[PDB]
Amino acid sequence: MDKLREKINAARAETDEAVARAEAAEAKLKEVELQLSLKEQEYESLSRKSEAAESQLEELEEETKQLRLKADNEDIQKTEAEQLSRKVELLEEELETNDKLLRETTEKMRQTDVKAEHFERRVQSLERERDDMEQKLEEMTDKYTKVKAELDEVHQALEDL
Amino acid sequence: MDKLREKINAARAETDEAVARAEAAEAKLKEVELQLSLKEQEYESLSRKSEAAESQLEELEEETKQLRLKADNEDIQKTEAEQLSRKVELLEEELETNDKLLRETTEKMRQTDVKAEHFERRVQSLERERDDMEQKLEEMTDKYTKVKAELDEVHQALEDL
Amino acid sequence: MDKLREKINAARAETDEAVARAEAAEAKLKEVELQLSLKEQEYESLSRKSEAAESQLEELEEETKQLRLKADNEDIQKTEAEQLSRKVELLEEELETNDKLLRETTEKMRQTDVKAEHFERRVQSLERERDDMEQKLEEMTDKYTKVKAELDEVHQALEDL
Amino acid sequence: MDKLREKINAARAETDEAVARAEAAEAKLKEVELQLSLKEQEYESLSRKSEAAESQLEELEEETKQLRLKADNEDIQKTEAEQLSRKVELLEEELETNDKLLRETTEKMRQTDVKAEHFERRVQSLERERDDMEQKLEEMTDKYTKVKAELDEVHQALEDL
Repeated sequence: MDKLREKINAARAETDEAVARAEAAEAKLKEVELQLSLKEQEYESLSRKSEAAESQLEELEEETKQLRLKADNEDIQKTEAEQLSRKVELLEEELETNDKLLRETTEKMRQTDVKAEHFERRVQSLERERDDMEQKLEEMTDKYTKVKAELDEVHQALEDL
Repeated sequence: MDKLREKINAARAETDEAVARAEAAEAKLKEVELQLSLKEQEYESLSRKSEAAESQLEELEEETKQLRLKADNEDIQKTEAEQLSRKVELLEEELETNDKLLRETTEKMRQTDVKAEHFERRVQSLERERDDMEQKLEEMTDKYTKVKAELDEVHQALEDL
Repeated sequence: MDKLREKINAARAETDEAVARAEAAEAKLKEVELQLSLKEQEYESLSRKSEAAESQLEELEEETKQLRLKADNEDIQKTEAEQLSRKVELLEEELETNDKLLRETTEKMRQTDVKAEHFERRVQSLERERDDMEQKLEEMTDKYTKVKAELDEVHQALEDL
Repeated sequence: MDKLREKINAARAETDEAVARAEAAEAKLKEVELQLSLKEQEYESLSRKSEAAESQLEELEEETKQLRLKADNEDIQKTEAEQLSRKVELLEEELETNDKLLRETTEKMRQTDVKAEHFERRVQSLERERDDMEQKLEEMTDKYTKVKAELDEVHQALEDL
């Protein structure tokens, strides 16, 4: 009849609509499942890359601390070398001054030694001359005493006549 | 009745099967959509983290290079500092030796000056004594000559008797 | 005297004889005349009687002839009467037979009329019942056709499921 | 003498007169005697004739009475025959009328029989048709009940769907 055929058409329409819904939903489900699996694989790859990167970061931080210590030591040594160069210059100036002073003092000592030697040679010559003239004076005094006594005796002799 | 009831049963079963499959597919599609959204969010967060890690890696690598620049020169700088320190110690030893030599030279100069003053005073005394001896010798010689001449004149006069 | 007396005696005797004979003859003549007269009278009377007898004889003879005319026909007339009486009795018997046949025919006609009325009433009742059955059969056939068509339409619609 | 002769003449005259009387009387007597004898013979003949005539009269009277009886019987029979002829005519008329009536009644009975036979044949045909349609109505009623129950069951089945 009319109503029975209409109900049958409605039943077939409901069934076909459900089948179309199922087909579309299954297609979209397949697509999203493939997308989810691919995104999980990408996340795993990126996580392994991040682990490697963090390991490299730790290693680089350790190396950086070591190099910081060594570079600070190098800078300390460089400052020390600069100050030692300046100190070398100062000490060389002081040594030049003191060496000039030492040479001047040595020359003055040599001059004083020459003066002392001159005076000592004068002493020796004066002593020689003094001894010689002292002996000569003794001789002449004896001779004069003798001849004066003789002359007085001769005068006393000629006085009586 | 007969195959009419069989037909309505089979049609109802097919319709219910289609509806159930559609509902299950739609529910699973919603679930996988939600899971994919969450996975995308966490993957984006991990990507941001990995980018930050890479930036830190590059910064640390550049710092490591800049620090190696001085860390490699640490030892050569230490050698240069040791050379300059040895030069400084040599200059200091030379200064101390010069100080000692200057002290010794000054001491010897003072001693020689005292010796020269002593010898000069001795020269003065000896010159005074020598002049005194010479004057006395001249006087004694003159007196001896006078007395001898008088005696000889007397003796000569006696011959003409 | 003598022969005179004889003569007178003889003459007287002859005369007396003649007279006596004459008287006797006359007396006998008178007697025979009277007898003849009486005989004539009685003969005339007898003649009258005989004439009357002859007249009566002729009358009776004529009457006898006239009566014989019918007396001879008596027997033939009786035969004719018997024939007519037999015809009458035959007609009477035919009338009685016709009366009996008419009674029987009327009785049978009444019986047949009653039979015909009975059959006519039976025809009326049977026609009423037949029309009732026909109407009911038409109605039942129409309703069966309607229900069968509806069932077939339903079953046809079920095939297109 | 004169007187004697006169007496003799008178005697002879008397004798002759007596003789003449006797002769005449005897002649007349003979005649009348012959007449009387002849009349007696005639009377005897006529008397015998009269006796014969009276005998014939008696015989004729007896015959006449017999013929009277027979002729009266003949006349009675003739009247009877005439009346029987009239009665024959009357009875023939009555028989003709009654025979016409009998034939009319027989024809009416035949017509009534034809009518009754017509009605009886109608009865038989109507009974045949009634039985046929009654069986057909039973069949159709059963079929309609069955198909109506089936249709109601199908409606109840499709109602639940």
